[PDB]
Amino acid sequence: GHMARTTKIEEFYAQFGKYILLVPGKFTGTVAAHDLSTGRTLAWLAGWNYGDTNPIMHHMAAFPSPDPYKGFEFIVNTQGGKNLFIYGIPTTVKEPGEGFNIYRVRYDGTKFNLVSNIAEKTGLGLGVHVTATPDGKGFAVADGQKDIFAEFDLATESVRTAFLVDWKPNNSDLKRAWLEGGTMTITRLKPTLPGGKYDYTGTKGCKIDWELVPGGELFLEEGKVTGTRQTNVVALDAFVYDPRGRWGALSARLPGVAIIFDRQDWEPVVALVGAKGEPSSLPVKKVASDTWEIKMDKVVTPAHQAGFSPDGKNFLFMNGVRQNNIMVWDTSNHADPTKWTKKAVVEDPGWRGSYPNTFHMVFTPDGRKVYVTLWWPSPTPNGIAVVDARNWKLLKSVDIGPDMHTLAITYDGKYVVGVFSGYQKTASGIVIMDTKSDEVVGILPSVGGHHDCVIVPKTVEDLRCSRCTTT
Amino acid sequence: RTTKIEEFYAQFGKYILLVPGKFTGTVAAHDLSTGRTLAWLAGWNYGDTNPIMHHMAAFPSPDPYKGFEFIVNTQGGKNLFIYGIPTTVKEPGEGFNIYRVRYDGTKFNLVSNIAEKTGLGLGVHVTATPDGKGFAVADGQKDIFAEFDLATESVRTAFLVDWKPNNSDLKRAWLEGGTMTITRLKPTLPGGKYDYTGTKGCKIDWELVPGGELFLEEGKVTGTRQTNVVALDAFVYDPRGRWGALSARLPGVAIIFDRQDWEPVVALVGAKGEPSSLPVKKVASDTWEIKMDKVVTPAHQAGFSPDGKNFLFMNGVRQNNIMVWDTSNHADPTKWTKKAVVEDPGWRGSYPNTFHMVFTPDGRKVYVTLWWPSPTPNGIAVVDARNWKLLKSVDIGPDMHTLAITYDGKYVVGVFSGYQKTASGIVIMDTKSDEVVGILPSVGGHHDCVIVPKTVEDLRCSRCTTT
Ligand SMILES: [Cu+2]
Ligand SMILES: [Cu+2]
Ligand SMILES: [Cu+2]
Ligand SMILES: [Cu+2]
Ligand SMILES: [Cu+2]
Ligand SMILES: [Cu+2]
Repeated sequence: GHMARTTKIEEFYAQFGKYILLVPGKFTGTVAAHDLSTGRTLAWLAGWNYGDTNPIMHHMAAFPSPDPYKGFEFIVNTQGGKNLFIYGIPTTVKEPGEGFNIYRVRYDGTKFNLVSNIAEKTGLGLGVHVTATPDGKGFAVADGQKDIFAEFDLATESVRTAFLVDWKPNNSDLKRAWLEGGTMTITRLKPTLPGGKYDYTGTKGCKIDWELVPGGELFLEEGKVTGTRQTNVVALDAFVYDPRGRWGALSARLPGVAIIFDRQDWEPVVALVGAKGEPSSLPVKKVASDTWEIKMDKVVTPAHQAGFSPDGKNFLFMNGVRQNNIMVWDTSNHADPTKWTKKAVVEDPGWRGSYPNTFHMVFTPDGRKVYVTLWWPSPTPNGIAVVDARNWKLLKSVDIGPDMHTLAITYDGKYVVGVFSGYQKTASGIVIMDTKSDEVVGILPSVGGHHDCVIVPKTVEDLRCSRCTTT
Repeated sequence: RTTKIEEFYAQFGKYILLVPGKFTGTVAAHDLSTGRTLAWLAGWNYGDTNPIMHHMAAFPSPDPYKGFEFIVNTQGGKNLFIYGIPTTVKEPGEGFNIYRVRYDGTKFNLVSNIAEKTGLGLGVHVTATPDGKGFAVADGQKDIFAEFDLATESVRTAFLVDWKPNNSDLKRAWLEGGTMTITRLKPTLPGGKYDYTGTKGCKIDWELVPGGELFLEEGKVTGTRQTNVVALDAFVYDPRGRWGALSARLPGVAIIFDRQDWEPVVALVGAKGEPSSLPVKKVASDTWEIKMDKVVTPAHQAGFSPDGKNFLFMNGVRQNNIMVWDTSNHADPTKWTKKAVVEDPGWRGSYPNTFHMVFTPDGRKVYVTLWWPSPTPNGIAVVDARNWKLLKSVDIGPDMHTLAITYDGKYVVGVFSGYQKTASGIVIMDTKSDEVVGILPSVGGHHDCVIVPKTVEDLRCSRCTTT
């Protein structure tokens, strides 16, 4: 009785409404847009076609468009160098392409158009998270090998600001370089080359020869990561935006700190400390016209993914490995981030091992729930946690597949759309979950190693639940 | 109401779709029972800087979900430049690789580069032999084909085909006929290797596009031997064994080879109104000739029905039809004779270009791609393969390519490919109603697709008997 009828897929797609999913491919080298209303891939682009020999397509953010089906724009970046070598692909390449490109891409209703390489224009080759600003007219990119971030103006493709962050360990032994504390220095960079250009193209500036992979923060302390400035790494990750404006939070994985910046004067203002049992924050002291310091007696655990709720009144930071939890601050005081204080921590008995790590997130538009990926190394199924974002309690956990990454949400709040990525070698897919029932409604095929995904927004209100406020 | 996808996938049964990505540079396997992509591989990761992943064939596996093997090839050179992508690359990678890939239940493994091992870089169709123990690759820029042994990764035979035009004027080089010479190649390098890697041997700088015979005649295809090309396409197999058919697009001929003694035995002539066949004359120990007083039309898609009793060749460009031969006499291909032609008022000229097909296992119907340049909708034709009549045409999307079938005969699975820049997808059609049941997303420019077979009987409706 199991094969009594032919079934058409139309009702499945019809439920989602008119939303376009954008995904980067990591080791596939592609970017693609999928129409969730029809199942068609609207367009794709392959970086190698354009002469990028190492197009590790990493992160992306899309800007609001009045009609995504007629056109939209996004930024997607790449890694480079020896990052080709760290996912177990048995390549014999000797000298990988330099990479670290930042591409502006426009969909025109038919195809993608590679508009510009902002890395080549600006001299900032930055390979980790890309976030749109809340107004949709700028974007930030961070890098965790170079420990640089910058905010860019979209219209002019210009650098608004760039900062370097450095670690000076108390204990010079690699094993203890973070555990026993140190000083974090934050320096506002100035361009050094003609045309206001920075000197950070390609692999230039890397302190370590490849990224700290998902769940691999501690690989550095273990001697598993080569580089010239191993004990000076903080592993910057993202600059996420307060949807109320003015503030952004820079995540630094190895110290487990989120540094709050004033975007209106480009200065750091306070450092939030992730670890459970540690203070809410540490002060930032100005030590020169362009230089600030944070002093830490210890680092309890690394942290990684970070985000504001849609109303900006909560900030989340995911502690990992030494602790696996969701740390929550009360950010309701928009006037003064030095008053932001820890208010809750989400924990679970099942999170007590090294893995799972609390990972990428997305909030419902109404702020009632937050969905959080649960990452594990092979072979444990990865999943999605459903958290009550008013009382800060775990509601449900669901298994999905290997190597779960990002979550997006349709802007009416009805469906979460996520990606899993096979460690660049095994099963991959797009997963869709109904937010009313918290049930998976289906998996779609995906040729991708995606560490990101976005739904193309129509308005700045949509950005509150896109790649702007959270990773 | 929410709707779950389970019932949509549950209707298919346990089949794995394998696809190359063309300009994406990938290959991937999708589980049609769950929607998951089981594995993928990106050729650029391995240092192939122009991985135009082109054609493929998979071998029978007792349990595809536990493991399977396939061959996928690539094109290179100026094939990068024919799809309107505004690349600034000046010197494309040479390409023309032939990769053996194994799925191990978890991942793909790049086992070998047979082009490097053998010295034969061949970039057009890949076909499995009927016994699943060998495969052929043809190339229409070099006009070489070879059949390979899978176990030993060795060349069983290789041939070069050349055209000597009667009229040396490019516009008349095929219309006014010529002599086709077939030469059995011998390796020329140490260790029994051929000297045809990368772009070496190309007569033209890219594979002719659909309708591209006209562009070649009009002087719009670059290359060093433009009037000596025949545009070999595929070596397709008689499912009964013994014979293979080598399609040559420009002369519109299918050359039948004896796979036992490796000699050409007869040349089938596509064009309506022309003879069923022409003789092949041996002129030296390694050389044969076919003489044509004229070429009435090019042809492209070629292949056998599952029982081996019909052979099809699709005329295009100057005629647009499906020519059918009675090949019921397995003993003597010189007796294969034209028996039917499928025509339609809507089939004239170059477009639609009917350049892929798949039969139902029972042989009752054949599904044929209907390809057009942008912006005309592309689709699928359904042909009655007993009475030889067109039944139906269904519009799908832009840039339609290959058609596979589930081996229970229930669903056709095809791919469309956006001209490497717009909409792409996997399309599934119910063979009872001849209706599309759905489209799945696909980051791919695929010009091939296969369903991984379990048995040699499955190969009769896979990338073996047709392309
Ligand atoms: Cu991150
Ligand atoms: Cu990543
Ligand atoms: Cu991720
Ligand atoms: Cu063909
Ligand atoms: Cu095709
Ligand atoms: Cu092709």
